[PDB]
Amino acid sequence: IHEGPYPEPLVNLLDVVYYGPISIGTPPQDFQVIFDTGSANLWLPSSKCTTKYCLHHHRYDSSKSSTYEADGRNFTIVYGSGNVEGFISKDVCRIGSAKVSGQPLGEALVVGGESLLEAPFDGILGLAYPSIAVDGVVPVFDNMMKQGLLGEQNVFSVYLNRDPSSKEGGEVLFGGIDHDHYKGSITYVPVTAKGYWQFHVDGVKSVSASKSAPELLCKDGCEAIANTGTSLITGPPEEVDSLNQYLGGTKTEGGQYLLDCDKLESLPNVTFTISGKEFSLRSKDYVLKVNQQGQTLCVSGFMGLEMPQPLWILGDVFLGPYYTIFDRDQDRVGFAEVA
Repeated sequence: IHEGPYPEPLVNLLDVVYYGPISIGTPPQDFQVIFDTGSANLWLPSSKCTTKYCLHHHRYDSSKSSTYEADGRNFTIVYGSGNVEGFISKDVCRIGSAKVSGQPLGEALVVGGESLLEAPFDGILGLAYPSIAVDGVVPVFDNMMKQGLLGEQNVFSVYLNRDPSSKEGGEVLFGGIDHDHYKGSITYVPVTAKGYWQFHVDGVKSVSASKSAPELLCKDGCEAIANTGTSLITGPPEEVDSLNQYLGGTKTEGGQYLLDCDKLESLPNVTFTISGKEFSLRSKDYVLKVNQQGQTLCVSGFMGLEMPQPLWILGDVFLGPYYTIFDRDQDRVGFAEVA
């Protein structure tokens, strides 16, 4: 869930964000969090919070934890329609069998309205670089590195299962790259700005069967991020307007576009070129069929989002067909075809 204010989108995809278990404190209190490469903060609902969001979620209670350490600096984070405010504490953070001691976390005293209200997760565990963390927070993965919990392979790898008939939603592997989730070879791209997992893209294109010219975007190259906490692909409004027009999409009304559910059958691939290799998304990958106000809507996986500097956010739509390696040893991002 990207930080910053922005328009309310038509469809709320919080239901389809990918999340997983962690525990905090001694003895462990359990939570579910988004593992979010688009942010660097860790936060959970506080037991001191009495907002509607907090009361419907699991809440961290410092007074039951023997490893809790006070801090109390205040923080704020904005997430479009919602914001999170509270204070920092420290405690043991358990991710699978790893034990991160002295991990800072935001105890959220207030959480944002209705946008975040339907979250099936309790909070967010950010996996980006420390430059985008709120003051007083060292990101979890940085602490894993500092404490030597990764056996000197300071990467993590992300596999997303989109098959809504499966049990598995995928995994995050800390300190490993699992070749049993990919085929072929990995294409690495260097990180261009250490904040987000941000890198250069060479071009974006689509070739329709029923159009006489291709759609060529990002023709001089562009910047992108790999963001596990965003469902859709977002890009500069004018480029995405153009792409969705090419595809036969109709805008309304949060930078999202709707496609005619009866005309999906010949939609073309949309191809991102990265480190000179083509990453081609199939319409079966990028069209989201959503039920909303008792309607059946075919939502384009590409939405417009105005950034301070223009940027493509390669969210779960992009990441699904790929196994992705986030490598802090070499400040690079790796992509391979998912197995």
